[PDB]
Amino acid sequence: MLKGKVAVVTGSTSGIGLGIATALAAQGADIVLNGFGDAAEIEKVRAGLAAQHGVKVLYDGADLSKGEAVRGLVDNAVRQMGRIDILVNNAGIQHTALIEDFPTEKWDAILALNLSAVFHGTAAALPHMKKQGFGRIINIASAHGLVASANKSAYVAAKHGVVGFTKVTALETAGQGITANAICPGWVRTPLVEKQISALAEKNGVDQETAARELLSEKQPSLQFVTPEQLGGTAVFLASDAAAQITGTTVSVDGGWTAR
Amino acid sequence: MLKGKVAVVTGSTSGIGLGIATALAAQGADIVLNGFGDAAEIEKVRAGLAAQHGVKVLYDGADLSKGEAVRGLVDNAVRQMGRIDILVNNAGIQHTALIEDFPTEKWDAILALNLSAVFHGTAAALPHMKKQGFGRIINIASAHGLVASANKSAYVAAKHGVVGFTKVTALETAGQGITANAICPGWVRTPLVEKQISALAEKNGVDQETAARELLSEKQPSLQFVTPEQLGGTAVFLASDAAAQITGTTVSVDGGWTAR
Amino acid sequence: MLKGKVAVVTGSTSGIGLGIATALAAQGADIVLNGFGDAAEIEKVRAGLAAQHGVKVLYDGADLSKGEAVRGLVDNAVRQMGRIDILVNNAGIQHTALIEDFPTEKWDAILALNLSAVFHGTAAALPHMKKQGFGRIINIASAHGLVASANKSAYVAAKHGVVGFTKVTALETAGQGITANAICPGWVRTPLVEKQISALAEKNGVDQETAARELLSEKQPSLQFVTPEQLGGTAVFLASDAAAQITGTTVSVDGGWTAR
Amino acid sequence: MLKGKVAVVTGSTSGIGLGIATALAAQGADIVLNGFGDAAEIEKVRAGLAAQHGVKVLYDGADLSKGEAVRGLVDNAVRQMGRIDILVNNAGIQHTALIEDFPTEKWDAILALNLSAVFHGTAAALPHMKKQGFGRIINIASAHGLVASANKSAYVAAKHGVVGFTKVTALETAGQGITANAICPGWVRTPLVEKQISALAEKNGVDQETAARELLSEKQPSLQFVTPEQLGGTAVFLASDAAAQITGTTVSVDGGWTAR
Ligand SMILES: C[As](C)(=O)[O-]
Ligand SMILES: C[As](C)(=O)[O-]
Ligand SMILES: C[As](C)(=O)[O-]
Ligand SMILES: C[As](C)(=O)[O-]
Ligand SMILES: [Mg+2]
Ligand SMILES: [Mg+2]
Ligand SMILES: [Mg+2]
Ligand SMILES: [Mg+2]
Repeated sequence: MLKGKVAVVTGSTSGIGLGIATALAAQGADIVLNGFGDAAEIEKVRAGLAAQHGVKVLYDGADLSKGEAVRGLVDNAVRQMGRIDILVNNAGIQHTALIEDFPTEKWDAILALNLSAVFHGTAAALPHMKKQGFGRIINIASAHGLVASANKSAYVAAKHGVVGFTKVTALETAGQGITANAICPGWVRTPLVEKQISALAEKNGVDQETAARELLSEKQPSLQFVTPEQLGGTAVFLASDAAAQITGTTVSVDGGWTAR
Repeated sequence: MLKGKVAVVTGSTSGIGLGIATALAAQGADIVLNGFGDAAEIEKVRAGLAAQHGVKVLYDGADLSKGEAVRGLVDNAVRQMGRIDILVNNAGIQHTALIEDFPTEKWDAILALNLSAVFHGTAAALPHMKKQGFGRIINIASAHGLVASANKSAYVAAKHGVVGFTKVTALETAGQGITANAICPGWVRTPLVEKQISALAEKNGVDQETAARELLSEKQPSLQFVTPEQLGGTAVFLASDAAAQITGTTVSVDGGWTAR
Repeated sequence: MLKGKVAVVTGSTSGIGLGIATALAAQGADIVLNGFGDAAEIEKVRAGLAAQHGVKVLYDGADLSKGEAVRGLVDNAVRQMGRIDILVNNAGIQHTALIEDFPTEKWDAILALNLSAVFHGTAAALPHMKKQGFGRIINIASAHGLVASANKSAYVAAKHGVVGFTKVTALETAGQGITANAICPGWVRTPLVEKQISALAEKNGVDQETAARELLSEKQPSLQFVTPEQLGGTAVFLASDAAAQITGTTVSVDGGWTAR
Repeated sequence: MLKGKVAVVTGSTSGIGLGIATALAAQGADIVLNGFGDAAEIEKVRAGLAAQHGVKVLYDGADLSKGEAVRGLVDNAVRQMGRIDILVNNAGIQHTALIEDFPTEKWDAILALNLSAVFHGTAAALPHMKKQGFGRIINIASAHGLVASANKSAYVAAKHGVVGFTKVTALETAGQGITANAICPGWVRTPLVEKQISALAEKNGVDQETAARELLSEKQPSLQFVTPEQLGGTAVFLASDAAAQITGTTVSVDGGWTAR
């Protein structure tokens, strides 16, 4: 369990982020949610999580594209919750295009959220973790933080950056009760992905599930999607005492993506 | 939990292997112990484990250096336990010497036990796991399956082979409800390592714990040993449904060894 | 040889960059130099290289911290030289400090030059290379693009980013006569490093060379520095026809740094 | 150049090994050929090579599956050639089958030749290289020493072991004027692969070259084969002084195989 601990999860108002925040809450950890979205809908999620798991749940709409904002998200978390035991840097954005066609504005935005945001968040939380003698920095990178795909230069670059940053984080905190690791997910069945499937479903005129496997065939050997619940359970493990000596490494949850 | 599941662990009469069998048994899984040791003490361990966790526990002293013996271990486990959901290939041995001074006999022995045993055990288990629709093969490799250390050629080569063998195993079973991963431990405080600490403590004229940190300094940033309880906890995570899509990968538990 | 080909090397007015530019010029390749420095001194280097190797050598002081400037460097190279066969993205900057003490301004500058500069340069050259059916993008990353060191988060993050970006570059150009690889250097004996040695030379009161080995002991097993000439010879190899099917990978020149 | 140097290449009577021995011989190095084949044709190759490059060329048909035979190859090479500056461990064999269907005999044979041979050869060569103050051990591994493919367990495991063994070799020799690296080839158009292309071309009813691209599509992004001339060129680079500080690493020549 994680009773008495505080977890801050960026981009957790939905999808993967929400899956991890939910997994941590179920372990008895207080949660600070974050990300853009509908204020009303967001409150519903927050209150729903708080009630369902009997833990304190807050929401900070801090803009992760801004360094001061990310650092502020962490400070206020400590001010409201009293400490920050776990920091899950999850927020991510993407864009597909050949390198020579890749918009500089897109490249900069992707680096800012997927990479720089991890630095600012980590920089803000480290002092508190070193003081308390306990810390768990869980960066959600990607299979693309280990290998590449054509047309995703900025994302691949940013994610690799995260893995490298995770390693440094671990070395600077080694032995202080703090660990830093990066979960590298393969395909996850997001709403936009679902529309990508339906785009192939009506492209080949096959049922959704067949299209699903079609979409996974190229990169994911298992032909099965990774779920937010599994990624939550992975974050839960890394935050456990059994993962005390697991630091500066990656945990690939990709159905065999990086094995071949 | 793992209630209703059968886990076989090679080299589990003590240390790492024992820690793993215990963590699994603690989750409700029936256990099959194995490994060379003292018959009297082995029975005490076997009986104690069964009584402690209220699960069926057997012991098979099959000689892991013998291919047919490894397969026999698996075969008999199925016959006596009813199935084999989890296979933890843990047994290993080492020898230190320059390549040119490495006895061919030692080279052959390390490869047979540290690598070939994983193949024979995996081969015998796969038909059952594929038929059951469930399987978790967990190979206890080492940080030396990812990086190298001078004077440990046979061990590094064998462990590297284990990581590779693990990846193939995953690809051949992808999607069939079976996963295969390799846990890569760093320094563990075994009884033989303890003697190493004492020897160093004497040579340097410092306390046992100062020597421990000193011994760990070159390879393990944390300056803390990995424990059999931690590795057991890691195996428990990998055998869980949360790790259903974690396959063909490595999970480093090395206090930062491989981060730098 | 590389007669008739054009090479653009960023940050080549001195050190590693100049070593590579010199190595390429010696192969008969026209060169476009770049980087900040003394205008007069720079001209001396340019004219000296041109005369010594009988090839056309130009100098473009374009500021690599600016995206439009990097792209301009490449365009003008093509305008003046007639094409761009080889692009060596070398320019790098660093800063040592704990993550929580790392200045955002420093983090941003490091990412901008060491990572973003590679993207802009590559984006500008790709159209020309795809048109001509020949290309060699040689990114000078670092051992830190593969592993980490404490207190160098931004550099480690940027370099890892470069390796990931190099992989994408390769995949988007695979089979088009273009390859993209990243040379990952270990310790190189730079002027600032020389002062780091002399700082240890007078710190332990030992001769320079002893201090040199002292400085290399922790990360570089060979206890020998990598030279700009060796890095030049490595770039030369990757640009050769024999390296036609070497793409999307790294070439570690680190005296065993990443082997352990 | 490599004039005055002696290079021994296992499995060099044809294909990759031959391409490597030829590139080395082309640089002025004396050569020692080896490998099973037709005596008559082997002599034609041996004699031709010596005449073509004006260097001494011998042939030793030592059975690489025998440990003492491998060491004998090295021993005799020194006695007849005067020394051994370069050792290229190239010989290899394969077999495809599911793990549970993999013959133990095949598993043992692949490990003996693909992995143990590298150990025996390295062990016999090291004493001479350390005494000479010069040495270049080049192990021809494979992309399968870094990643995996289904149904190739023994090959992947053995090649992975070779990469690991290469790293240890480098660390044990670091600084002594000796380097040890592993070249990791992707698809090469061997005579047996040619038959594979024809078979596929027939089954798909397409021309030989269309089938070639089709066969390469799954693993090699470039859709182009790696050549023995390229691998020879790669070996020549690694044996050069420019690669003096390249040690304990892998050089992937796989058309992008390992980038994704
Ligand atoms: C494979 As990706 C999840 O990080 O979109
Ligand atoms: C570093 As170990 C526990 O594999 O000897
Ligand atoms: C090891 As570094 C050269 O890239 O300063
Ligand atoms: C992929 As290969 C040339 O090692 O068979
Ligand atoms: Mg609203
Ligand atoms: Mg007894
Ligand atoms: Mg001036
Ligand atoms: Mg004949």
